[PDB]
Amino acid sequence: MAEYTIKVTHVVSPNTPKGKGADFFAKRVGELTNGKVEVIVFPNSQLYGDGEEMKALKLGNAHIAMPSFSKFTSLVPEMQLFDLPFIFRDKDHLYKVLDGEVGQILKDKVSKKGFVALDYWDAGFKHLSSNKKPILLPEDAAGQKFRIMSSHVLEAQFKAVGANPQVLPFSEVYSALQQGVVDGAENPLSNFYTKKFNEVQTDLTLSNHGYLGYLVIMSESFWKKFPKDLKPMVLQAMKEATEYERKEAALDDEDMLAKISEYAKASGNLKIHTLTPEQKAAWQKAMEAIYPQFYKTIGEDLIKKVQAVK
Ligand SMILES: [Cl-]
Repeated sequence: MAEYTIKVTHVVSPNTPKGKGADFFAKRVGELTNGKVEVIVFPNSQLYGDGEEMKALKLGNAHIAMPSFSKFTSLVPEMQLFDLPFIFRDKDHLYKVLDGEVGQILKDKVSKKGFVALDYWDAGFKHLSSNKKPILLPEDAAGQKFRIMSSHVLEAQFKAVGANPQVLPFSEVYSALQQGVVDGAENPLSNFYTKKFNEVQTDLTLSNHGYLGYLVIMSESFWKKFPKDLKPMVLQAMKEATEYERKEAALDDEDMLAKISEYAKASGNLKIHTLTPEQKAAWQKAMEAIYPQFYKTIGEDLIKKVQAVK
């Protein structure tokens, strides 16, 4: 019935803001094209995972993806800017950066490496968890193995507090925590609960120590070939979906914290720790110390532009 089909691939649960956003995109394309185009969304790495999605887009075997910033850092080193610990003060700060000058500079870089860069999507600020002991101060992280996404900034960040970071694809994280391959991880609350990382960690600290978000991209050769008269509807669909995703993400921390809290009370197998300002300061000092290592590959003046956004 559909004359054309589009394959979206991502690594998260459909129950997250990002997953709901992809499904909303898919639904709106269908409606706006009166059934001529059908978008099929493969979540949870069903079609391609962290390690395979990029090439897939290059070759046109997948059409649309929404990778986290860290996932771009081998193609575009500067995207590591958004991984720096404590770089974003809050969501107001974030969105002024993402929908402003710096956001555009990084889109443009991705565009040059052969992807069609569209909009930024939100996950949330990241939190430390462990199976070994409570993480209250930098001191506690020392000697522990942590999963990270593939980013030199994140491996520097954990090295700075004496931990052992290890890159693993998102789809392997639950099993790796369950089997002791790593002691802990850092996640936004959205991924922490929807992937059941809560069921395989004994301690969660609301550290808010770094940010995780996404850049929607499309396959350049898919887009080159896609029919000119149907492109406007795809683009409108995505615009609407971006607005919708960010609304779902605003709700998300409160909803997820309630669910994680109920799980901890009912199961007795998770303690949730909040930090004192004293504790927060110490995290900021230890983790920001890494910034100068990255003036060369990210750009000192780029980091300063972000810090200056009021
Ligand atoms: Cl909250």
